[PDB]
Order: sequence, then structure tokens, then C-alpha cells
Amino acid sequence: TMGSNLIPYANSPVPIPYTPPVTPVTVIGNPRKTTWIDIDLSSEESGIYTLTVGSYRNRITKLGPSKPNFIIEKVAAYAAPGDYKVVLNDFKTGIQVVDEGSYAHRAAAGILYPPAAQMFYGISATGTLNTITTTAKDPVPVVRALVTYWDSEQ
Amino acid sequence: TMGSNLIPYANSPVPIPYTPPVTPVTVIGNPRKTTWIDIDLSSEESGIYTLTVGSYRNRITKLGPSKPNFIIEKVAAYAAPGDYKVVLNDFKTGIQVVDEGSYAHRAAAGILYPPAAQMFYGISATGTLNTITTTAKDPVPVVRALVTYWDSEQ
Amino acid sequence: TMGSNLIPYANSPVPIPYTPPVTPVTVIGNPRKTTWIDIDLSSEESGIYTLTVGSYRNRITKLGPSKPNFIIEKVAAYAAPGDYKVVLNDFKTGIQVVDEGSYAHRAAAGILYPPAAQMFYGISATGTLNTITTTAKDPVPVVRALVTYWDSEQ
Amino acid sequence: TMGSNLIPYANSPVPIPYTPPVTPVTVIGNPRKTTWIDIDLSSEESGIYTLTVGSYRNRITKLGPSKPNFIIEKVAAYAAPGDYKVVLNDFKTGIQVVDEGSYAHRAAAGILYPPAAQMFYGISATGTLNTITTTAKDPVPVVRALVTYWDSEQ
Amino acid sequence: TMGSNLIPYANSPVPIPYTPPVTPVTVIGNPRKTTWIDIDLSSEESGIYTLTVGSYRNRITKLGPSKPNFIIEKVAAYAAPGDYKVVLNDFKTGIQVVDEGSYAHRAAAGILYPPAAQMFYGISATGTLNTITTTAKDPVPVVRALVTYWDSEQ
Amino acid sequence: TMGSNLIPYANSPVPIPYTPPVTPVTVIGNPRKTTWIDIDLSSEESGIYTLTVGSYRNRITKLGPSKPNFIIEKVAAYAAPGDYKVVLNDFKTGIQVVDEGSYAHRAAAGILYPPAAQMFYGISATGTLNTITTTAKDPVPVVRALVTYWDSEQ
Amino acid sequence: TMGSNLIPYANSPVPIPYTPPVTPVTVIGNPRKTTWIDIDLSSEESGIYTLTVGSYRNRITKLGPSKPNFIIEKVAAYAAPGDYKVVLNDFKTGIQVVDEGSYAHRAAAGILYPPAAQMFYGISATGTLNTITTTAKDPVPVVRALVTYWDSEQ
Amino acid sequence: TMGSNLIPYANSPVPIPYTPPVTPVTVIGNPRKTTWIDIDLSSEESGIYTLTVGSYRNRITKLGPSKPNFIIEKVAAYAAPGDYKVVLNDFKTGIQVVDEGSYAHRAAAGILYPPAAQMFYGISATGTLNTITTTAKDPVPVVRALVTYWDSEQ
Ligand SMILES: [Ca+2]
Ligand SMILES: [Ca+2]
Ligand SMILES: [Ca+2]
Ligand SMILES: [Ca+2]
Ligand SMILES: [Ca+2]
Ligand SMILES: [Ca+2]
Ligand SMILES: [Ca+2]
Ligand SMILES: [Ca+2]
Ligand SMILES: [Ca+2]
Ligand SMILES: [Ca+2]
Ligand SMILES: [Ca+2]
Ligand SMILES: [Ca+2]
Repeated sequence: TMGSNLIPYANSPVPIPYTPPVTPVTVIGNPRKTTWIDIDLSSEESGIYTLTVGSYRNRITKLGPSKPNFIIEKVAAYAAPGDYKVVLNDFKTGIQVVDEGSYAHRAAAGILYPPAAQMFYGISATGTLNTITTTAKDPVPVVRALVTYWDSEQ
Repeated sequence: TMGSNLIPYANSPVPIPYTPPVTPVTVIGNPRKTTWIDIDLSSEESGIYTLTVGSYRNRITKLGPSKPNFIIEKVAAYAAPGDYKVVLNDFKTGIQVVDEGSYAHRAAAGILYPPAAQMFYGISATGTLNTITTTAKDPVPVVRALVTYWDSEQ
Repeated sequence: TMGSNLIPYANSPVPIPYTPPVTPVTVIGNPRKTTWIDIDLSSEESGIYTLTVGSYRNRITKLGPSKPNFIIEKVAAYAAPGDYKVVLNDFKTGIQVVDEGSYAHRAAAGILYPPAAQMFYGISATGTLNTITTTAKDPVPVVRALVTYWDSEQ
Repeated sequence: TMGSNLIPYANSPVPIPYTPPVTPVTVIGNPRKTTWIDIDLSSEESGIYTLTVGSYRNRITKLGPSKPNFIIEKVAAYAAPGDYKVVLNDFKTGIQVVDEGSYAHRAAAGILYPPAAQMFYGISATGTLNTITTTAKDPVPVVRALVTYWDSEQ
Repeated sequence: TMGSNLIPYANSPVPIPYTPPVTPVTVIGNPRKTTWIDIDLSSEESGIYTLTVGSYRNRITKLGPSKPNFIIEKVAAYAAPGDYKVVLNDFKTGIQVVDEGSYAHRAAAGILYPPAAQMFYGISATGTLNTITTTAKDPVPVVRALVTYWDSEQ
Repeated sequence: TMGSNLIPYANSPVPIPYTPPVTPVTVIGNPRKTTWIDIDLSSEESGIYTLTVGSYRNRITKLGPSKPNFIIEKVAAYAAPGDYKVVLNDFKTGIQVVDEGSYAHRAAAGILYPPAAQMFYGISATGTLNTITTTAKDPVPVVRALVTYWDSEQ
Repeated sequence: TMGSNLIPYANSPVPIPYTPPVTPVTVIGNPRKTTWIDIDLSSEESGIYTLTVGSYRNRITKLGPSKPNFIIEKVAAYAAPGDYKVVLNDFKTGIQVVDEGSYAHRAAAGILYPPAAQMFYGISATGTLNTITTTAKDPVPVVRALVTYWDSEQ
Repeated sequence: TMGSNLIPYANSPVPIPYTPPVTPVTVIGNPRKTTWIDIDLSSEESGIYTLTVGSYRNRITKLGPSKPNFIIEKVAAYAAPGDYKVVLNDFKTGIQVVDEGSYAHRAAAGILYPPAAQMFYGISATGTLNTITTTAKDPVPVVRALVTYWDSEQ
């Protein structure tokens, strides 16, 4: 069941011997993980919430790595649930998305980065990546991002 | 293709907007990864190489986590390729495996831990888990282990 | 026919009410357009016609955007229809294409940029991209390029 | 795959030559784009929000064109999500739509312009097109409009 | 058989006339070739063998080009056949692979660069790309790399 | 997809490890390439344009090799597009081809060398291979040749 | 029937007009012909009849060409019909064939030259190609040869 | 493959013996060849270009025979590619063909001689066969003729 070659498999508190392959497995020292994350977005009175590389990086250090490398496949910004507008933006290209929402279906603006737009951000990389703009005197928006992070240290 | 709901997908250096779900995704703060690892096994003149929890832990810190939790699903010990014997052992139960090998098919002894034998080892856990015994005046053996590690810090 | 949910559709000078979706549509603030363009190529006595980023950009400002971003998917250079040669070149890689033509089938040299060769050129980007070389004392060649342009200003 | 006639297609950072058509492509100097837009609607104490041609035009200049031409295929007005009423109107014909809504399904009034009702608005055109009427002392409504805009300058 | 349009094809020491196409073929001045290469790796007492861009370039000049451009699709490092370990690494990302091997199946660590990880290296590019780490006092490892090289000079 | 044996393939800027074959690949140090070329043919007032081995060789050095070996599989000579005649000839055998053409279908004379007529020309080889004869006071003809070139230096 | 495009074909002493192709046919100035020949073989008292290149050439001048090029695909030597032996030989390789025959089935020795053994003999080529050996005081043998001859003069 | 009766056929530089037929092949001393030819047509200010038997004969001596016999199966006259007229004529019968052409499809007038109109022309035959008439002050026309020539000398 789990590669039991010698004796029958049976879930029990007692292990099971097996014959592993003739050759040790090829090992990946710094593996990768694709997973959604949540970003804090401390309140801003300007109404403009800037997503830097430091932001994603510091939020990715809370998933385990200390000095992470990452890429971004998607970014969704959700406003507060009320009658609010959120404007998501890619700082380099200029792609701009808008959505207005109600209390049930809150505002949702997403940008999607194809493999040719995906950019690798190291520990020395900085700069602004995405920018969120809500009307001033509004709650803080909700940001979700699909990243592929991995350890840098070899 | 990648969840493009608004415009057609096309791999290019320019991102693609999309409509994310009505609800943010459920996020796992400390994810898990099942992967084989390799353990150093500094030379021992007794011929006996003890695998403690500190060993697996220190080798799992090199995969990214600083204070990891882990379990073990398998352990394979491979001797040097020559005419040598390796004896693998589970210290608690007493399961003992032996193999002798030639230069092509090197010695290979594996123990397999079913879900009821899998034990969760935290950062405060210690003790001896596995013990490898080779004849004295022999090369250091090769240890492969399938672990499921994850961050502990919340 | 056009999303008429309330009353029947009928083309007439009188509009038709409808029920739009529960949620406003996700809006793309700076949309993209993939389209062929034509570049002027002022006469050169050297016989060498250099295509800079400023060239494509100034020719893309005539499609509407003032400060455009763009990528290039293809470049075809066509010589004059007579007995002439055109040499197209990518300045960075070094890819070089040649064609000789007659009065019916004029010379045609094309370079094709796959998604990994497509490069994003902003408003601060400059440099030479493509180079066309015709024999001196020849008519000006004809350049066609498939670009994906979009507004930069957010 | 992308019109590769000479060599096989392979996504890589290196372009691909190809044979373009015998004749250059027919070029459209001022292309068109059909897309939804969002209109600001500065607060009004009368409760009546007038949509002029200048409104749509100024909101369409933010999509890239400086002096745009446009037509309108649809107009949806959404009120605030609470217990509110929105009245949408075509100023010329007199078509009037009403909807009352709750916090989940917010008020939604749409007018739909068939090809015989679609009117071309230039840069010299003015006048009132649509009129929205909400009860005084109410939030500003949300307007979505499907336009087909294009550059005017030749 | 080989495009014989005038007379029948027959392999003989006498050529065969034919009617070539109406238009000369489109010519690629600097063609590309994807092929595996072998890198020398002069002995190092540190046990660490650094693969720079100069390394691949100098090994690619022996395939014919003088000033080559190239990309890398794969890198496999093979240790000596004995009881040895090889650690392959991508210097930028941090991907790390390990393998231990016997006399028959020698150690083999490979990294694979997808089209979005493939990077174009010119004649002015430098820096470290891959790093191999073997225990000190060990034989030199064996490096195989799939490159797509092409001439730069136009 | 590209030989990914360890993890799933996904085009991204992050490489993919893999298990290469048990044995390094057999490497070809001086590879071959079959491709059409174009030859300059400086104007001649005699009306006779002689194609030596030096001609093909110097035109093949512009494809990358410095000291190339080559064979010839085909030779097509195209005259100017007007009302002209071209006479192609193999200097050794005596095969002679003629064509007259109009402005649309320009003159085209081709000779085709089967594998028994294909001759290997080294860097010490010289002599006349093909001879083109156009009426004096005529434009220079266009020569296309399918060669299989390869590096000589070992 | 014979390419009659204008009027119906009818064999009669009156020609038939037709529309020839848009382009004149590609012309072969020195055509080739594969045909068997017969060689005189003036009597020799040694019993040995040497076939030089001059022999085949002089016998091929009687088929029309003055300065011919040729290759050889086969050589059959037939002895006199009585009780005689013929020995055919290739002078370069050393291939030797023997046959003895009766009055009905006369001696027949053939050598067959595959496309890699076929050699092109020009007007400057000389040397011995084939050698026939009959017992002294015997009639002259009969030689048949399949040649591919063509004019050399361009 | 090529009549190999003794040993297997294999293309190699080494010949192959075979058993030829019991009887030598029947030999044709002066073979025939049907092939198109091109005729020079020195410029004429009258605008009338007369095709004698000497013309075809002298143009057929350049295909190899010195004193040839021939017949004619077809004659196509092509004018210059511009706006010109060509009139082809059979001098004996009186058949007259006309065509006017443009720059793409040049003028083309053909006469076709069925087997009863085909006439055998020896080395003593003379006279006018075909006559071409173009307007004076025009380029020289292009004549193609399908002949069946053969050696006369026995
Ligand atoms: Ca690491
Ligand atoms: Ca269990
Ligand atoms: Ca954690
Ligand atoms: Ca890509
Ligand atoms: Ca914009
Ligand atoms: Ca315009
Ligand atoms: Ca080059
Ligand atoms: Ca051959
Ligand atoms: Ca070489
Ligand atoms: Ca000749
Ligand atoms: Ca007849
Ligand atoms: Ca004869």
C-alpha cells in the first residue's frame, strides 16, 4: 500500500520494513510551495495601500522560510463588504481593475499573471508591485495572493 | 486555463485579471511537506550510527523551517557499495532488518512506519529513534527518510 | 439576444431594458490590444534602418495611447518590390534573416518572438530592438509588427 | 503554433522567424473596444444624478483615448445596497425603469439600446443621455455602461 | 525524393536538376542548436565547483561559435562512480538537489529550467549560474547541460 | 513534459529538477546543419559568375564556423525578375540548365546533387563548382544553395 | 492528348496549337542516358583483355558525344560460346568472377557497381577499370556495360 | 534491387556481381531523346524572326550530337513580358496563332504538331519551318520547342 515489498501492509503502531529503490531518491534541497496568503495592510488615511515586495516577503516568512524567494501568479483585492470601491493595479504594466460591491458580494478586483508576466523576486529585490486604492475614510481591504515561495539559502 | 474568467488566457509578460471566488480561500498558516531527506552521519569508530530526533530535526531545518515538527513514514539505510552489512533498527519496538550487498546492489535495509506507528516529534521531543550498525572500520552508511515536516510557530 | 431579460429584443431606435448581473462587472482600467502596425522608416543613405523602442512607441501613440506599454510578437520586414534584398535582425540575440525577391513576391524577412522571448517595453525603456539592412541607394522597406499595447497611466 | 512556417515553435526567450503573408495586413488606425466602464457620480443633494455625454467621455479618456468617439449599448444603475430605490431614464425617448432592493440584491435598473437606438457621440456632441433619480439623502448610485469607444484623431 | 521535379531521382555521382520554389527561401543568418555539452571542471580542493556563464560559453565556443549566445534547459551533475555525494544548486533561486550513489548507479543531481526560468545569456553576461558541491578530496564531477546556442554576430 | 521525473512540469521562472539517464549522453563535438544560404555574387561585366569553393566557404563562415567543412545538396540560380536568361552549370560533370523568365516568375535554374554526387569540400579544397552565365549588361543573379556544414576543428 | 488545350487532338499532318505553361520549362543542357554498350576488344594473344577508361569513352563517342563523361553501373563479360572460361575483374578493388560455359549457355561473368562504387570518369580520367582474362588461343570475349553518359561541354 | 542475382544488394563503394541475361541486350546505336530546347533568336529590326531548320539543328548540336536528325512535336513562342504581341506561324500549312499579354502572363503562342504533321528533318533538309512576328522595336521573343533528336552517323 505504501511501498510494502516484504510483508503485508497493516496500519498499526508497529512499522513495516520494505525494500527501497536501488538508488537513493533525488533530493530537492529548497522545495517550492504554491499557496494563497493573506496580507495585513495597516490602515492608511490616503486610501491607497501599496503592496511592495517587502510586504509579500514578510508575509511569506510567516509560512516558515526566513529568506524566501517567490513569484506571484494571482492577486485578488477584496474591499470591505459594504458599499465600497476597490481599484487594483500593477505598478509596472499599468493594468487597472475596478469593482463596486454590495454587502453580500463584496468588491473583488483580481489581476492574473501568466508565466511570461510572473517575475521572480529575490531577497535583494524591492519596489512596488501592486497598488490598491480605496476611497479615504474606508475600511482596510483584503488581499489574497497565490505565490510560489521557496527557500533561498543553499 | 488558470482561472481566467474575464479575458482569454495567453502566456505573456502581461498579467490577466480574473474574478476570484466570493469568499477568500481558507489559509493554512503552517503547511506540511512530505519529502525524502539525507542525513550526514558523521563517522563513528564503534560502527554504530544512532539516529536521534535532533538528527532529523537539524537536517529538516535545512529545508527551511527553524523550529520544525515532523513525523517519519519510512527509513532506508544503505551501506557502502562494497561487501558490507547494514543493520537497521527501531529503538522502541525492536524491529531489526539486515541486508548484505555487492558493489552493484549495495546493502539496503528499510523500516516502514504505518499511520499507527508514525509518531509526532515536536521541538521538545528527544530520544533515539533508529539505530544503524555497520561493522567497525567501514564507510559511513547512507540514510534516506520520508518525513512530513511543518512549521511549529503560530 | 443582447442580454434582454425583461422584454423581447428588437433592433429599433428605442432601447431595451434588462436585468444586469447581481454584481457589477470586473473592470480593466488599462486594456490591451493585439494588432499589426506600420512603421514609417525615414530614408537612410547608409542602407541600414534601425528600429528602436522609441519607433514602435511613437507609432503606437497614433493608435490612441499617450504613454504606452507594449510587447512584440512578430516583426516582418518587406523590401521594395523590385530586385532587392532585406536583412532583418534581432539586435540582442543575433538572429538574422535574409530574403531576395522579385516584382511579384517582394522580399519578406520575419522574426517571431515566443512568449519567453517577448519582452515588455515601458515608457522608460529604450535601446535598439530590430535592425533592417538594405543595399544603399534602395527604396525604404516596409515593416509590419504585431504588438500588444496598453495604457500605462493608472 | 503562432504562424511558424520556417522552424518549429517552442516557447523560449529566443524568437522564431516566419514567412509573413505575401501582402501586408490591412491596418485599422483607430481601433474600437467594447468594454464596461464605471462612472463616478459626485454626490448630489437633489437626489438626481444626470449622465451627460461629457460624463461618459471623461470616464472613457481614462481608458486611454484623449478625444474619444463612443456609442452606448447598455446602462445599468445600481443603488446603494440598503432599502433604496433607483430610477433610470433615457432623456430623449422617455423610457423609465424602477427597482427596489434589499441588502443582498441591491437595486438594479437597466436600459438596453438596440443597434437602431445606439447613437454615435462625437467630441462635439453634448446633452443629457441618461438620468438617475434616487431619494434625497441617499448614497450615490453605481453606474455601469457598455460602450464601444474609439479614437477620433486620424 | 529530394524535390526532383524535372527528372527522376537516382542516387548517383551525377546531380539532378530541379525547379526550386518561385521565391527564395527565408534564411536564418544565425541559427540555433539544442544539444548536450560536457564541461571540464578543473579540480578544486575546496570540493566546490562553480559553473559560471564563462564556463558554458567557453565550452560552447568549442562547438563552433566564437561569440555565442545561449540558454540552458537542463543541468545534470554526476559524481564519480564510487560512494560519493553531489549537491547541485541554482545560485539565484536556491534550488538544491542531492544524490548519493554506488559504483553502478553513480550520483546524479539534475535541475530543470522551464521556459519561464530559462534565461538568455549574452556575451556581456556573467555571474554564477550553478554550483556543485562534493566532499573535499573527491574526484571531479561530470556535468551535462542542454543548451540552445546561437551566433551573436550579425 | 520535458523529462520531469521528480516533480510536475510547470512553465515558470523557477527550474525543475529531474533524474537524467544512468549514462551521460553521447556528445557530437562538431555538429552539422543543413540550411539554405545566399551568395553575394559581386557584379561581373563578362556576364559570367563563377561559384568557387571559397565562395560557399566564406558565405558559410557567416553562419558561425571559422574553418568549415561542407557538402552541397542543391543549387538554384535565380536571375533578375525581368526578361532575362540564366544558365547554371556544374563545372565537373557538364550538366547545364537554362531558364527564361518574366517579371512575375523570374528565371530559375537548379541543379540537384544526389548522395553519390555530393562531394565533401574541406578547408584545403578549392576549384570551381558551379558556373552561372547571364547576358552581359544584366543585373546580378540570385543564388540559393542547400549545404550541410560542420566545424572542422577537433 | 499531347497537351492540347485549345482544340481537340487528332493525329493528322496538320499541327495543333496549344497553350504552353506560364513559365518556360527548365532546360538541361547536357542530358544523361543510361544504356548498354558493346566494346570491340581487339584480339590479344596474351589472353588478357584490359578495359581502360579510353575504351569505354571511345565506344561512347559512337553514341553521339564527342567529349563524354560517364559512370558504370554494370559490366558483363561473355566468352565465346564453346567450352571456355572468362575471368572478369575490377582492377582497383580486386573483385574477381569466374564462369565456365557450354555451347548453349556461354560463359558469363558480371560485376555490379552500387552507387557508392560507381565512379565518375571525365575526359581527363584514365587508368584500367576492368580486366578480362581468357585462356590464350581463344576467341575474343563479348563485353556489355551499362553506362550513364552525358556531354561535358557546357 | 539492381538485378543482383548472386549476392545481396547494398549501396557501398564496392561493386556487386550478378548474372546477366543469357543473351546480350539489343543495342540501339543512335538513341533518341525528347526534350525542350531554347533558341537564341538574334535581334531583328524587321520584327520578324524566322525559324529555319538550321536554327533548330545548331541549337541541337549544343545538346551533344554533331550531325543530328530531329522532329518537332511542339513550338511555343513567348514574347517579352510587357504589353506585346507575338504571332507564331507554320510556314508550310499556314496555321497562325496570336496572343497579347501583360507583365505577369506574358504572351504565349503555341503550335502543336501531331504525328501526321511531325516531319523528319535530316542534315540535308533546309527551309523555313516556323515564323514569329513581333512589332518592330520590340524585345526578342522566347522560343521553346519539344524535339526528338538523334544521331545520324552510323
Ligand atoms: Ca535551503
Ligand atoms: Ca491510524
Ligand atoms: Ca508558522
Ligand atoms: Ca513563457
Ligand atoms: Ca489608464
Ligand atoms: Ca488615431
Ligand atoms: Ca552570424
Ligand atoms: Ca550513395
Ligand atoms: Ca569543433
Ligand atoms: Ca553540352
Ligand atoms: Ca500517324
Ligand atoms: Ca551514331
